[PDB]
Amino acid sequence: GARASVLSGGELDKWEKIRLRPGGKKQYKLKHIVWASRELERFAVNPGLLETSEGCRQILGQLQPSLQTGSEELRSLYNTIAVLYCVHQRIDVKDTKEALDKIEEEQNKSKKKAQQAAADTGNNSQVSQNY
Ligand SMILES: CCCCCCCC(=O)OC[C@H](COP(=O)(O)OCC[N+](C)(C)C)OC(=O)CCCCCCC
Repeated sequence: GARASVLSGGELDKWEKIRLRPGGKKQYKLKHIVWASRELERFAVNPGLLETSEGCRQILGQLQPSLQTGSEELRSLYNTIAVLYCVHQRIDVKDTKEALDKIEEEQNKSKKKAQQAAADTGNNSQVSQNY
């Protein structure tokens, strides 16, 4: 029926190791995986995505633009969803601050690719018309 598997044996060890903040005094715990699970379903997002390398990539997409005007809750999410994500992408980090950059820089490339051809506005061009 319902199969639960967020962090396997290996992901578990690394998880407990990773910290929420760079200059904090506490590491990651299940409390963060569950807390985000109950908060996800609230945003019309099933908690099953937390155990999917693809889901995280999506969940972060909605929080990315939200970070601008997000609250304490919205922030904590991007943090957890960030670490858990890197774990599913065969990525290794020490804290959330680092993992976050890995997710931001990874997307920065997509922008350069989807914003390289549309950057030559200047002299008048040619085009048909019927006026
Ligand atoms: C009882 C109140 C319900 C009001 C109506 C439902 C609102 C809702 O679904 O909010 C989530 C939000 C996008 O929602 P909307 O902005 O209402 O979408 C409008 C357009 N349609 C309906 C076509 C999809 O997108 C987000 O998830 C952004 C918030 C960050 C959370 C990300 C997951 C952690």
